[PDB]
Amino acid sequence: AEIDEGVFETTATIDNGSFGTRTIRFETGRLALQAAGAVVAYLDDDNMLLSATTASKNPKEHFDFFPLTVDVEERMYAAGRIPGSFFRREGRPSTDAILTCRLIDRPLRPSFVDGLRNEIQIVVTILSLDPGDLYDVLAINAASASTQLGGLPFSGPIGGVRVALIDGTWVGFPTVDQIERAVFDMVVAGRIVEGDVAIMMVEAEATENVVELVEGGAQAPTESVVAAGLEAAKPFIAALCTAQQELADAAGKSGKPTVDFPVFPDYGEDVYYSVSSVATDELAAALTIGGKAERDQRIDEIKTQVVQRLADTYEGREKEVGAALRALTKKLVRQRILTDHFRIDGRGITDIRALSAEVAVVPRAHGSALFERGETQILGVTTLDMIKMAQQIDSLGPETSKRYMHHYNFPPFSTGETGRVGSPKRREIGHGALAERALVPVLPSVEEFPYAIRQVSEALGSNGSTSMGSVCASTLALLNAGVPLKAPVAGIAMGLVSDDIQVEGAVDGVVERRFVTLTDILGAEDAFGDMDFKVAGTKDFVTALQLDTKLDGIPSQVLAGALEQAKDARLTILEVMAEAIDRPD
Amino acid sequence: AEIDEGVFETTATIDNGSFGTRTIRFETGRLALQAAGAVVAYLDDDNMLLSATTASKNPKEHFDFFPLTVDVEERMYAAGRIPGSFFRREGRPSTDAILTCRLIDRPLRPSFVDGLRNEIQIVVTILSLDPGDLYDVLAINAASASTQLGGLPFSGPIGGVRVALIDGTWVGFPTVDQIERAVFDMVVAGRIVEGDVAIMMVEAEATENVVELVEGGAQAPTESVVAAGLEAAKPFIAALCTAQQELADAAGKSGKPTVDFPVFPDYGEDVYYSVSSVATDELAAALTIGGKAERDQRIDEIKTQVVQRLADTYEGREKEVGAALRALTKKLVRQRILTDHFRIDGRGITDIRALSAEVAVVPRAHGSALFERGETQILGVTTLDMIKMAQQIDSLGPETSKRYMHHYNFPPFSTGETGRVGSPKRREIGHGALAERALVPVLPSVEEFPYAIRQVSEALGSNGSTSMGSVCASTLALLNAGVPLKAPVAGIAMGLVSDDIQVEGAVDGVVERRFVTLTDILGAEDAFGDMDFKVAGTKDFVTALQLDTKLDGIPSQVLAGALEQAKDARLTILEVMAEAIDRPDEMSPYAPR
Amino acid sequence: AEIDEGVFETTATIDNGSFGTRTIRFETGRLALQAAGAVVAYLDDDNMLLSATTASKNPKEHFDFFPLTVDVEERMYAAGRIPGSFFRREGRPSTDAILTCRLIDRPLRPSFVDGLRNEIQIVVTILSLDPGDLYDVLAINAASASTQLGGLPFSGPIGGVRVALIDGTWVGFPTVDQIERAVFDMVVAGRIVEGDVAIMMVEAEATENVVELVEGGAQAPTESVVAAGLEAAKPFIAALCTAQQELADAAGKSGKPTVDFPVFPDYGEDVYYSVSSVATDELAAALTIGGKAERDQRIDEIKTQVVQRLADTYEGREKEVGAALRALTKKLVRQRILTDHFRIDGRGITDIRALSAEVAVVPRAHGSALFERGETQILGVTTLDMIKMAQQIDSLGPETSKRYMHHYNFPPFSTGETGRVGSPKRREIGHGALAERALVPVLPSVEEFPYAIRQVSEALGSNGSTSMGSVCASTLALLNAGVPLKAPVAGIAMGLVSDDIQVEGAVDGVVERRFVTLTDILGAEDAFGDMDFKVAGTKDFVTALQLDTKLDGIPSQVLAGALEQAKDARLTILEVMAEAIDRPDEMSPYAPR
RNA sequence: AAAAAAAAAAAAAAA
Ligand SMILES: O=C(NC1(C(=O)O)CCCC1)c1ccc(-c2ccc(NC(=O)c3nc(-c4ccccc4)oc3C(F)(F)F)cc2)cc1
Ligand SMILES: O=C(NC1(C(=O)O)CCCC1)c1ccc(-c2ccc(NC(=O)c3nc(-c4ccccc4)oc3C(F)(F)F)cc2)cc1
Ligand SMILES: O=C(NC1(C(=O)O)CCCC1)c1ccc(-c2ccc(NC(=O)c3nc(-c4ccccc4)oc3C(F)(F)F)cc2)cc1
Repeated sequence: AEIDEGVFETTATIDNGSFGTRTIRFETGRLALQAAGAVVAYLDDDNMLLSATTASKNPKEHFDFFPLTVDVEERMYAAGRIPGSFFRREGRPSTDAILTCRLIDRPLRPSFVDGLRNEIQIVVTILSLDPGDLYDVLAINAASASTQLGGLPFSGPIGGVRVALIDGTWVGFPTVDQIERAVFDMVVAGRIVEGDVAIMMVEAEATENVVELVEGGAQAPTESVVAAGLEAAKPFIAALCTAQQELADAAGKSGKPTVDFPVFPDYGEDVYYSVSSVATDELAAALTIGGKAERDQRIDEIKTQVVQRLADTYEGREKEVGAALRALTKKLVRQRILTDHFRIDGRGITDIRALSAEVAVVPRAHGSALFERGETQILGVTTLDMIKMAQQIDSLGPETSKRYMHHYNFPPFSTGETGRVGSPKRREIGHGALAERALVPVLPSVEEFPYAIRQVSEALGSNGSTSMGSVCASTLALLNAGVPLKAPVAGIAMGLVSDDIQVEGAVDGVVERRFVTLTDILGAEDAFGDMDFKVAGTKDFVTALQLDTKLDGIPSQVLAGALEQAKDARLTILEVMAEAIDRPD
Repeated sequence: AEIDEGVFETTATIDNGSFGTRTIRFETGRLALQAAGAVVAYLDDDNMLLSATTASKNPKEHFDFFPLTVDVEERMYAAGRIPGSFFRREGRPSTDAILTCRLIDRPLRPSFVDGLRNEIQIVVTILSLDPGDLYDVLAINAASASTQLGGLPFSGPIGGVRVALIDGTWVGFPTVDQIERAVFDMVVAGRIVEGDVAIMMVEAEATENVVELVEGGAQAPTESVVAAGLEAAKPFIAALCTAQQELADAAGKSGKPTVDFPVFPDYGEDVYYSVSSVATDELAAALTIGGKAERDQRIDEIKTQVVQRLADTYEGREKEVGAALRALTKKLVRQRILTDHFRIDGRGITDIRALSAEVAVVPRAHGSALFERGETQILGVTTLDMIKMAQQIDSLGPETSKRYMHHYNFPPFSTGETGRVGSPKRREIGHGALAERALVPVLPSVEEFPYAIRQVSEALGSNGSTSMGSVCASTLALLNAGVPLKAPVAGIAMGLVSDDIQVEGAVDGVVERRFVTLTDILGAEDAFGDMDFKVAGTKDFVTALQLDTKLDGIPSQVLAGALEQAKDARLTILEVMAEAIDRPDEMSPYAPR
Repeated sequence: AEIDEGVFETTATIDNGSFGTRTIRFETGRLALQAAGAVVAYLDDDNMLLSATTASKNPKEHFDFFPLTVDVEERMYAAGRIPGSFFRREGRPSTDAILTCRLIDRPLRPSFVDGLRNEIQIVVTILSLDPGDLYDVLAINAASASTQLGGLPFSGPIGGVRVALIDGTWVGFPTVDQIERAVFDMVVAGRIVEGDVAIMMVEAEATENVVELVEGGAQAPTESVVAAGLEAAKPFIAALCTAQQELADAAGKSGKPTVDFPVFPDYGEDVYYSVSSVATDELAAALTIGGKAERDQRIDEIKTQVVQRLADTYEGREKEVGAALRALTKKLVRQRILTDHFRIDGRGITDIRALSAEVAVVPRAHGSALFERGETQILGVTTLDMIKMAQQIDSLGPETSKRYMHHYNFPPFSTGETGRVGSPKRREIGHGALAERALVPVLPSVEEFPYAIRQVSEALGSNGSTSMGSVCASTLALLNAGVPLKAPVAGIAMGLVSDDIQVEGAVDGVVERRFVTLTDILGAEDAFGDMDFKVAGTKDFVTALQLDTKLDGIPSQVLAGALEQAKDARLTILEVMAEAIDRPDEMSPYAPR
């Protein structure tokens, strides 16, 4: 809709029945005209933000990864007050801004074509905010829209939404007041594939009032309820994607990429063919070696031997042969899993690594615990203080104080490396937040337990799924310190490997798609797998959920099976945790 | 004067008649003897500071620019107080220190010979400060003197001064009490050329009491008054330069530089000759397109073809080819302007770009505005709060609190680039301060309007003179929020192109300097021009002023014409702004009372 | 002892007679199993910490030094409370953490084989702390143990201990309450060589109550008392080293280094041989030049000549020839000192450089002073304020407030360099701490002098031992401000060069080892010397001491002589600076009352 | 981390 000369606008409607209806408006052609693409987004003519996308002129090939940057700028005048810091100006980004950056980055990063090396930056500035609303999902939609309008090698629009479960109804774009009446809150992002919605990213939690609401007659959030919520999110995502596509079509764009960006593939076809022909049997034999150290040294000497010949023939190109060896090893591992259902460490597909839990490991600490799963080792420590030591928060969001604080540390020596020790990175902030929200729903009220609580997790050894280990360790340490939890909580990380491998028959035209679900995946299995998701909760319902995928469709039965498998593992871990301690000390 | 063996001293006198006399003393040969040059500067026996200059042993020829760095270190013991921070120690530099660094850097940077690639650093430490005095101009003088004594490829001494207009007299080096009785105060820096003072840098503002003083019978600071003030600062600059030169002569130095520094020109002469002979006609034709996208595409194609062919011929030397192409383009643009009075975008020499102004653009904002000039686009937002949210200042200078705050932001996408988004840089601080001082003299008193005020400017699009756009946007947004200003304010930027071109005749000896003044310059005209002169004010008098120039002298009539043209442009912009809003609105329901 | 499958532990006992006995326990095989080495250390089953050591897979040859890194992580839950900062989380390291990092780094860094280029990182995390205990020395032991256990090219275990002098007994690992009754406190680190303890690192101070304790009848800490304290620490170090070695043997390791680390020597044998054969006599004569400027000019001429001669022959290698020339020049200077007792500047073995002291240099400062020793030049400034301006400290240690603060600044221009100016480095923190502790024992009580005191030292020129110069300047400036000190304090830096050379005779296999002690060493002498130590105090006893060495044994007579020589120099300097001021002045009118 | 050796329009990961 051309409201003005050069200005275009589109609208999408979210109908929540008796809970109301909301409108989202996208506008382009008026602000920030020197960027590659720019969009202004409105929610209910009271929430307003701007998103701009640009790209660098020259490729940059000293890097070996795709350089993408996302930034969120929260302006205090959007809340109508002056910043409280000593210099009266906005400083480093807050935790909410970092979490929003991660939410945008996770689904968009894999949507670009492989091998790109130009810098790409997305900046989202918050301009106006209603006190009872949340801006993160709106920001996701705006970032997608500006990237789409920028004429870059980007795979279609991406839509994001939040759904909350209130009195048996899934409500889209709920307010803070409505969230206070819900039992479960979930952010979902996806895209449209051949007329159907494919889920890409999920982040969900249980609310802080869930136990009381369930005692009043509400339905608890079990696995089937979560699946139903995922199904209910799809129509909203479809509507948002349609609005973005209409905006792109109206303001030209569509085709005519004009500027063409080069691509830098990891390796050439001939190098890969030679590497396969020379090392297929060596790698196949090596992967059958039980143990860790001997297998690692066998693989290392295979690498040094193979690179000693092909590099000389291919005129001093060792990175290409290394990449080809990585690709061949990954393919072999996937094929072995798909055919024999045999994992690299020898486990079955439903097996968990060796578990152990212990309490009272730091002499003067108020509470402490040590939790081990395979080579993953987490130490948790809890301290208690007067209620005045709760954190005071000054930001755009509605939160003003923080009674329970959780901090997560990941030192380089946990993986045998060296590196800078200093401020936490974005990934540490994200992992800490996930564990914190996993624990929030099981906590006594201020009236019955008037203390400020700080929990610290330190990853002393890491081989995959450190967040779930921190969840378990925090439950153990809180019990050891005498906090009266409503119920213990545990978590697990699951993986999925899918492929269209041949089935019983011939002709090679009867291939059917197959899926395999893996319990308690290692780091390598995450790197080589097709989907990974983490589940935490009690023995009655889920408290936290996180999922990332890139497949173009997942049958419902596969997801139901995966959720049930995760629940079984969670119960098995809860039994071992209870053996160490089963009531507050 | 050798007061002690190896120690030399020189003095300069500033005579203000019935307002008093002041003395400035330079000393060398006693402190910091391992630096390349070092000087101690005194003002009235009570203000004392130290300046030191050093240079790196080896060059960095892979750099594309001259790496000069300036640092100002404020010590709290200069005021007899312990720092108030949690660790009781000086931390990151304050806004005053950053502004002083910019003041030193602007005139000194062009004074070095081009092509230099050694690192040069200047550090100024404040040792003792009288509560009623300012140290910035003294610092400019000391930095110049230490660099002059360091035996570097530096062009002559530079002198800097402050002048304030009190009862029709321009007083040099005024105190805080004297400044609060003035209507205008201005900092000027220059050098001596063929026995006359050439002005290089200017920074001026009207005071916060100007309206009340003018109502009481004082003369308002119009254009002619400001020009007279510029003329009155020259004798002081000459005296300061003479004192510095005498100090340099006394302590040896002067000749025999001893250390020789290499130079790295951007391109060779043969490369320039080839580029010219291959591309002159193509470039001349391309500049006639005058339609941006087509012109940009044509220039890019010409550049690609030339670099390809000349890299084939010269075996992979592309940087010099690019530099030569840029220099040739600059020469053609300047010649077109000087001969035919044609600009890049097809404007006359006095024309302003298309203007537009709008208010109430952010829904839950106390006031907001959008201001556009051709391709520069500024968004301004106002917020109001209780008087206790005023900024508390704990610096070395006399200021203790700030009722009105202005912050300026310049994101990378404003010009289509990618870069880091973080803490503001020094240039952002400078632009913000310039826009802030243009509005102070018009704000209402705290008794009438008891609120703290914060203004934010965001440069959504940048193609030249973003600070003047910030001034206009702040006026609009403040009016939209219900602040009762005394008068609206607006601003503009001006440019210059000059050279020695033979007048109609012969003998090649009648060559004389010729000047052309441009209104509302583009970014490219600033890059290829000879100066950048920003003027802001009301319809009655000027409120803020900033100038930097690289030439060796501008005739007074040229500046007078520039000021008059700027005033005409300002009036046009004010009329356009008033058409959009001409009186304060009602206060927003979301604001406090 | 294998308490559990794969878990080993060992114990060391420390017996203080009637003052009690303590135990230190080392454990491995349980925590942090992916690091190269990891150890847990316990003190009295109430203090607990963890240390981990890792190494990078590949070397890096573009560095010209050994990249070792040490980090100390203080966790606030070890004290059982939530951090007090706005974000409720631990931020940048505190001063105590930095000092502990340097205490670990000083003895361990020279203990690795030269030429190593892999990254080595050590991280020590504090897990549990008793309120009346100190964790720094326990951390030193743990870092040594984890490095030893990692199978790296590391020369044997290193032990560290603290001894405090109480009622004539040297107590090991004292508590805070016990230190409150001591006159002297000393941290010592060493290692076992051919069955005897060789001292490597010392850092010592006098307590804040020393004057009153000595008035009460205790013995003052003179030079002989400090020597006795150094002797009393050896058995504890031996026991700690033995426990570490037993732990290493029990858990395998010992042999089988497995991982081989390449080494990158500075120069080859042939390059050194040619450089010597072509430059021996040419450099020998240049060192006889008494003029520093002529000396360095000739030296750089010779370097350029040798470089341009030998670059062609060795296919171009400037770094190797430069390194060989450095080794040759250092060897020649050492031989000259050992044989003729001559120094670079022609001084005698006990001579001090020219001294000068002056007060009242900054006009408005409460007190100020300028101190010069040869080419070293320090400016000191004092500030006084209300007692509420004392620093408030929030950390693990028992300290909670800081009445006297000392800050030390080392700008790049003090050596004629360019560099970043801003937050201080670790070395500045260390030097400031040393000067602060040197002054603490001479200070009036709060009841007698109710003020907060801030002292700032600025190194305007540096050529060697700026920290002792800071001590002298602080005494002068404090007297000038009117602070009633109990006695003045001065300091000096000393060097020692040792070697085994032939004695008058024949056979050439009867060489004997000799030592030469140097007073007030230059920077070059420190670079080319074998040991350096700094001593400060009054005319009656020592207040601070710092020592670093790598020799495998020092006779007691040599050390006694060195201490006496330092005392003589200190008395001479005190006499010189009493001429400038001998009693406190009247308080400045600008200071509060 | 060891050591004396800013000017201009031009973050992802176990690694
Ligand atoms: O700990 C973690 N924690 C995190 C968590 O989730 O919380 C913390 C925050 C996020 C992660 C983590 C730990 C380890 C990994 C990992 C991934 C891949 C490989 N890669 C191989 O391991 C390999 N490389 C080869 C090969 C190499 C060269 C030539 C030929 C082959 O072969 C192989 C072979 F199959 F043998 F196993 C190792 C480790 C990831 C995550
Ligand atoms: O806003 C601005 N600054 C600030 C302000 O507020 O003021 C904002 C924040 C602080 C200050 C600003 C914006 C843009 C510019 C700019 C300048 C020059 C060019 N350069 C060409 O534009 C060009 N380059 C060529 C050429 C190049 C190589 C080879 C051959 C030809 O030709 C040409 C041709 F003349 F055509 F136009 C572009 C943009 C400057 C300032
Ligand atoms: O100021 C200081 N302050 C500090 C303090 O302690 O507080 C502050 C914090 C720690 C230090 C300091 C000042 C100077 C040094 C230093 C060290 C070595 C050399 N090096 C030569 O000095 C030399 N180099 C040559 C030569 C070179 C190349 C080719 C051939 C010859 O010859 C020679 C010859 F020995 F003769 F004198 C110079 C200065 C150290 C510290």
